[PDB]
Formats: sequence, C-alpha cells, structure tokens
Amino acid sequence: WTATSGSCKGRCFELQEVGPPDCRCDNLCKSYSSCCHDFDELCLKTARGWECTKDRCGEVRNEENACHCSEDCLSRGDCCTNYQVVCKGESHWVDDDCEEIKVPECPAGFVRPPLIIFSVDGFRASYMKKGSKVMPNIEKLRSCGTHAPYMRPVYPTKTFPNLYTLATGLYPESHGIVGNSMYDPVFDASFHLRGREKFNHRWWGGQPLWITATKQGVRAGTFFWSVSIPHERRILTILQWLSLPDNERPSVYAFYSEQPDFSGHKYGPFGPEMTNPLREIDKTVGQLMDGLKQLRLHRCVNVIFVGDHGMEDVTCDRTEFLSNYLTNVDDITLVPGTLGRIRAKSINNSKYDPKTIIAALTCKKPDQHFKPYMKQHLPKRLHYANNRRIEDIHLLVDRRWHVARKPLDVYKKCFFQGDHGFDNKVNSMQTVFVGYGPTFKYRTKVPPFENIELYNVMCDLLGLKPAPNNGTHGSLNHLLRTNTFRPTMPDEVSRPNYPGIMYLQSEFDLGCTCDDKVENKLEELNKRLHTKGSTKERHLLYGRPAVLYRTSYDILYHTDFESGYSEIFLMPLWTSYTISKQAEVSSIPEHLTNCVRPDVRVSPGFSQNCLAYKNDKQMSYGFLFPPYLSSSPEAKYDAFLVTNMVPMYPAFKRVWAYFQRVLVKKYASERNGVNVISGPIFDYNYDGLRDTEDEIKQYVEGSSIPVPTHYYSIITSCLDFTQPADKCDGPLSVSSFILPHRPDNDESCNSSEDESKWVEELMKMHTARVRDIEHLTGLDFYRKTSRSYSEILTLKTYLHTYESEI
Ligand SMILES: *[C@@H]1O[C@H](CO)[C@@H](O[C@@H]2O[C@H](CO)[C@@H](O[C@@H]3O[C@H](CO[C@H]4O[C@H](CO)[C@@H](O)[C@H](O[C@H]5O[C@H](CO)[C@@H](O)[C@H](O)[C@@H]5O[C@H]5O[C@H](CO)[C@@H](O)[C@H](O)[C@@H]5O)[C@@H]4O)[C@@H](O)[C@H](O[C@H]4O[C@H](CO)[C@@H](O)[C@H](O)[C@@H]4O[C@H]4O[C@H](CO)[C@@H](O)[C@H](O)[C@@H]4O)[C@@H]3O)[C@H](O)[C@H]2NC(C)=O)[C@H](O)[C@H]1NC(C)=O
Ligand SMILES: [Ca+2]
Ligand SMILES: [Cl-]
Ligand SMILES: [K+]
Ligand code: NA
Ligand code: NA
Ligand SMILES: [Zn+2]
Repeated sequence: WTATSGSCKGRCFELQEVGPPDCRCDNLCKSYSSCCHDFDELCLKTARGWECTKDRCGEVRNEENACHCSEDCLSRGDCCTNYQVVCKGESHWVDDDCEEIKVPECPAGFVRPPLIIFSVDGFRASYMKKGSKVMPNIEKLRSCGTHAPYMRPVYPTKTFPNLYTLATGLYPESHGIVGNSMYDPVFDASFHLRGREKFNHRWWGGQPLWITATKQGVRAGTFFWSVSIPHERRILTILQWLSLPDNERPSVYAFYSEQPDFSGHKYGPFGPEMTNPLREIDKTVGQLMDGLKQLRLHRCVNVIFVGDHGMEDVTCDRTEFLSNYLTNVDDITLVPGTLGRIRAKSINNSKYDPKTIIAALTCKKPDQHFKPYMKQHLPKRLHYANNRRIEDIHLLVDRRWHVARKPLDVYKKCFFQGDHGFDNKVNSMQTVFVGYGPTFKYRTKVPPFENIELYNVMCDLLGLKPAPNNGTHGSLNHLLRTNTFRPTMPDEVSRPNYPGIMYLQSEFDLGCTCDDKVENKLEELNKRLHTKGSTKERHLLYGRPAVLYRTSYDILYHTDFESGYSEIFLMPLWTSYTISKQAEVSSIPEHLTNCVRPDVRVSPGFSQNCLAYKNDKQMSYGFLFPPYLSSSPEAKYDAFLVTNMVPMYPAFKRVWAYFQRVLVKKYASERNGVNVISGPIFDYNYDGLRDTEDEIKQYVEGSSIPVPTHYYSIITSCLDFTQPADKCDGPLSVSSFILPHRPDNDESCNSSEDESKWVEELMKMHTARVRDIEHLTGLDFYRKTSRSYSEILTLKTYLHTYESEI
C-alpha cells in the first residue's frame, strides 16, 4: 500500500527515498508505482518543450513551463539548456575550440570536481567511428578528452550484469547479477527483467559507487531513472541538482539512456534506422554540456561517457533448438538466447543426469552453433562459475546465434534483428569509454581495458577508498592527469630455499629409470656454475615471481631454465625459460623416451615417483621446461629431472606437446625471442583463487601428487620487436593462457585431426591476463623490470583476444 494523497510540492526529484506507505517523489517512484498524486503535474512538466526561442527571451516566469527563458532562470537553476545560446548570444559547447583543462575551473563552494556518468545502453564500440558524422558532441568529448578504441564488458554481455559491474568493480559471479534472468536455489526465488523481485536488495551484492560515496561522506545523485521520464527531464534534473547549496549538492551523478540498445534489438547494430537514435543521444550530450557551460561547470566537471555492451546481428532463423539434440527436453529448464543455462525442471526427478545431457549436446552437428560446458570448464577469463545462481550446465553460443528449447518458444513467446550477451571477447560486444574533464588527460588515446577497472578510477575521481573489487588499482593511472593511485608491490610472504647437492642417487626409490649412465675439469666446472645460477639472468628476465602465501619451496637453477619447486605440491609453482629467435628445436632421443631422473638437490620424500604414474592407468606425465628446446644434448638431461615433471592426462599431453614442440618456437621467431613462465593451477572450487592443499579433489593414484585443474603459460617479449626478448630496453608485450587440464578433448570437435588443426584454436579460447594467473597461483610476476609499476599493472591486465580489427 502507498498513501498517494501526499504531495510532491517542493519535493520534485528529492534525493532521499522516503519509506512506505508515504508517497514518493524521487526519480524511481514510477517504477515502484508509488509517486504522489501530483508527481506528473509538478515534476514532469512539458509545456512549451525543451528549447528557448527568440520570443521567449526575458519572458515573465511561468512555473508551468518545462524549462525557463526568463531573466531569473540562471539563479533558479532551471533555464532550458540552450538559453544562453538563444537569448544571450552564447555559442553551443560543441562549437567551441577545445582547450586543455589543466586545472579544475570551478565556482566558489565546490570542494571537488563533480563526476557525471553518462551511460548508454547497447553502444557498440564501432559506433564511435561509424557514426562520427552524426555525433559531433560525443566526437568532441572523444577527441579532446581521454578515450579507448573500445572497452571490454563482462560476461554475459547483458545489461544488468554490466551496469552493476560498472557500479561495483566486481565480476557478475561476485556481485550476483549473473544474467538478465536468474533463479536462486537458496532463496527459492526468481529474478526477472519485468516484475518486483528484482527490487529486493538480496540480489545485489558488493558495494556500488553511490553507497561507497555516501559511506565516506560524498553525496550522490540517484543513478537510476524510471523509463517514462524523458531524457530532457533527466538532464534538467541533474543540472538543477548542481545548483543546490554546497551542503546539499551531490558530487556524483549518472544519466542513463536506453538507446541505442532499444532500436538495435529491432533493426540490428547497423540498420539504417540506427542513425536517428545516435543523433538523439548526441543531442542529449549537447544539452548536458550546454547546461554545464551555463553553470560555469564545463571546465570543472569530469564526464564519463560509457556503454554497457555492444550489439550483434541476430535473427529468429539463426536459432539452435535443444529439441533437435535431447530426447528428454521436457525434463529441463533452459535460460535461452545468446547464452544457455540448463538445470533440472524438477528437483524431485532422480532420472535427471547432467552428464548424459552434456554428451547429447557435444559435437553432434557439423556446424553446431553452441558448445556445452560444465561451468567450471568455461574459459577462466570469463570468471563465470562461483555463484549458486549460475547453473552447472552452460552453453556458449556462437555470435549471431540463439539457443532455444523448442521451436514453439521462438514464435509463441521475425521480430528482432539484434542481440547481445555473447562471449565478452567478441568484437561486436565491445563498447565505449571516453573521459573528459580536469582530472582526465587531454587528447589522449589509451589501450582497450575492461569495465571492471572503472570503479577504482571513479573512486579516485571522488577521493574515495574503493571497496574490495576485481579491478587492479593503478592499472588505469595512465588515463589520469592527477589523482593517480600509487600502489606498492605486495610483500613476498615465503622466501625460497636454495638447495645444493644433498642426496645420493641410491637414496631414491621412485621407480624411475634413465639411460644417463653414459659418461674433465673443463666442463664439470661449467655445469657447477649452471646449477648455481650462472645463466639465471638469461632465463629469469623480470625477477623471480614472489610467493604471496605461506609455503615451503626451493629455487632450482639449470642451464636452460629456472624453477620454484614446491615441497608441498611436489612440483614447480613456476618454471621460467627464454627461447631466442635463433633457438633450435630437437627431438627427445630414443634412449631417453621414458627417462626420469632423481634430483639430488631435493629429498626423495619431497619428490614425485614414477611408480604412481605406472599404477595410475588414467594419468601420465609431462614436463614444464620442454626437452625439445634444450640448448645442447648434455643440457637436455636437466629436462628429465623428476622436479620438472607434472601430472598430465594423455589427452592433455597432445595439447601440451604441440604447444612446446611447435608453438613456443613459432612465437620466438614471430616475436624475436620469448620468455616463458609455465606452471600448474589448482582451482577445484572454481573461485578463481589458488586452492590450499586441503581443497585438492584429485591425486595421482596411490600418491600425494595433486592433479592440476589447469596449466598456465605467460609469454613475454619486447614490444619493440626489433629488440630481442633478453635485451629489451622499453615496454613489454605479453600473451598468456590458462589451459584446462582435461582427460578428454571433447571441447575440441576437431581433435581427432592433427594438433595443427585444433590446438592453437583451443589455446586462443583460453587466453588469459597475467592477473588471472596471479589470482589462481598466489604468485606476483614482473617484480624486477625497468618499467614503472603502473605500466606493469596495465601489462598484467592485458588480454590478447585474437579477434580481427574493430
Ligand atoms: C573479486 O573481488 C571480490 C571482492 O574482493 C572477491 O570476493 C571476495 O572473496 C573472499 C574470499 O572468497 C570473500 O571473503 C569471505 O567473506 C565471508 C563473508 O562474506 C560476507 O561479507 C562480505 C563483506 O561485506 C560480503 O561482500 C559477502 O557478499 C557475498 O555474499 C552475499 C550473500 O551470500 C552476496 O550478496 C554477494 O554477492 C557476495 O557473494 C559472493 O561471494 C560469496 C562468498 O562470500 C560467494 O559464496 C558467492 O558465490 C558470491 O561470489 C558476504 O555477505 C567470510 O565469512 C569468509 O570467511 C570464511 O571462509 C574462510 C575459508 O577460506 C575462513 O577463513 C573463515 O573462517 C570463514 O570460514 C567459515 O565459513 C566457511 C564457508 O561457509 C566454512 O567452510 C568454514 O568452516 C567456516 O565456518 C571469507 O573471508 C569475500 O566475501 C568476497 N567478496 C565478494 C563481494 O564477493 C573475489 O574473490 C574476486 N575474484 C577474483 C577472481 O579475484
Ligand atoms: Ca580455488
Ligand atoms: Cl541471462
Ligand atoms: K599412467
Ligand atoms: Na624410464
Ligand atoms: Na574432440
Ligand atoms: Zn539489449
């Protein structure tokens, strides 16, 4: 119940939301069906439209008008945005030359530059170039301010997950808005786009910017607007709030536009009908900037123009139906569209089997336009698993396609020509970022970045301490003229041991054998040096990784590679090696095929053993430093040390062997040398974070050798590829991956073919940021470079996407 008999008199767009059953006058009252009876009359005035005209100049104030052209309007803060242009001979903001804003130029009483967020739904990154002719205001913001060629949204590339990621700095799995539609099994409640359940606070986790601001004494405008409030009224409301007394005035504001998403769904991303929505958004930007200029705030406010996701061409005919795959289609519930989520229709049905469902959906049709995954097997870059609202079974849908349960769902729900929600690496899903104001840089282009990073920057812009989030604070310092955040490197927690030769061969009873007993102070002195780290500067280019948790580990040096060997996990946490452009690939000699050698620096009790591999019929082994890339026949023996061995399913060995034998050399030739750091990852609870020992669900049979869920590699070279990786004087270039350690290659439909037809494709799908690997391993990389820490943070957030040019 709401007693709507109260009044909005002097309360229009009030900032504090009044509690029930008292009627509301705020910008969300319509959405709650709770506005006072006179809200439309008083707060949504439309008379005479939105623009001053010559004959309205100096008019007698008529309070009925939507906006004013009278002489008193500036002090009242309610002129039409074009007032000074029409009535006072001023120019529109867009017609002014841009001039660097070196310092905030603010009216007296302003304690900080306000921040205005202008968010646009469905604003695809390529609109900045493709629509440039019809968006002069936005184009001026872009060229005069700081801009990225694009900004990467989060997965799924849906509206609510992205807007709330923007607001919180969190992945959807952490903030809890994991789709536009959700079922929470603990609440036993459903979240929908239409309805009232979505208003319950329990869905919305983390701490959004408006709450962070309020808790730290920075006043915030209300970010959300009821659909029926016209854009012109939203702008006028913001401008009116900016005229409040200092003690009452917010420092942070948001405008939201439902366009171009609304039209993009109907007409496709580049439908000829899309020009008008783009023109109209630009006009709104013009109104804001003209309004700011009138208030003498155009060189004081920081403005962020930001989108949530792009838009792809998608039509009804491009729909895959689960009824063409499953016999039992009525025993499931599907969340459909540009992603699929499957669960049992009834929790009381004991015939339901996720294993048989996945199999029935796996590589069944030649051109199949979706791929099934257990959520924990999704690419780690998506960070889409650690939430009870995310169903165990997920369908990654090809761009341009839908998945639905049955054909009747599609014609009894073509209408639409556009949609979004696909993998967040997809070019059509990319969106926009422009920052303009005293705190942003002048005429500066910055590399693409992820929207999870913005919360930290918005906190910086407002002098706020950010709540704990998934951004890497400092990684976007290069966007800013001032207010940069200067982080310190995390402290190493565990110092390594440096073991020398401490064990005789015969102390080892590992069931390993090697044909290495085929035997000089000239070379014996030399190998002693190598074991003491004489080549470490070549193979460890950026310092040793820091171990940021409590553990027991050894640094092991070799001619060709260096490792940090965990006595706890019985394998390296990391293995580092450099391969020059000139390096040659060799084979594993016949006599060494099954060679495994005890490491006399490491105790039998802290070593793996070959017998466990013999006994475990499912599990084989591989090596982290590849024997194929040994610098010499004698150095090759180092590669067969038991301390370089890791457990690998035979199916995974196909992937790993191809990476190591073919791809590393290929990258070294293309990139002028590469430094490689590889290692295991253990993430059995799929939280994106390093497992402790007691979280490991699988061991090599009969042993304490834990099985990795994933294997990573970080591949670094010089950004200026005229310089070799090991002699680089400037910025670095990186690509990384986190490959799932799976007992089959079911993910790769073409895996029965030669590795050259499918392995690199798989690796590209599992591309990763160094930062993702840091979370998953508790390691901190690039500790010793000649580069600024902020630059290194940006490098650590880089994702190599393998898409063509935007
Ligand atoms: C991205 O950034 C985020 C933010 O930094 C990272 O997420 C953090 O990770 C931490 C470690 O996983 C986690 O810390 C835990 O906090 C527990 C208290 O959590 C509540 O309070 C916080 C603070 O206000 C709040 O943010 C939380 O909000 C979550 O839950 C609510 C409702 O459930 C949701 O609305 C909200 O969306 C959010 O959900 C997300 O996180 C939860 C986990 O909290 C997931 O379950 C969801 O799926 C979703 O992703 C909470 O309201 C605290 O109790 C924990 O301490 C326990 O666990 C450790 C064991 O390791 C132990 O030391 C403690 O003693 C204690 O153990 C006891 O409980 C165990 C479990 O029941 C039990 O097994 C034991 O026997 C003990 O009884 C823990 O410290 C932190 O909450 C989240 N924060 C957020 C916002 O998600 C994230 O990791 C980053 N991602 C990457 C890839 O880097
Ligand atoms: Ca984990
Ligand atoms: Cl969804
Ligand atoms: K085996
Ligand atoms: Na052997
Ligand atoms: Na396969
Ligand atoms: Zn949409």
